[PDB]
Amino acid sequence: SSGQISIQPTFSVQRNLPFDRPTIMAA
Repeated sequence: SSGQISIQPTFSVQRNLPFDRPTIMAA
């Protein structure tokens, strides 16, 4: 992996916020 897994939001807009459900809760 070594990559991102979630997105830090920088603006105020209608946006589904991405996170990789697996790898995260996989611990």
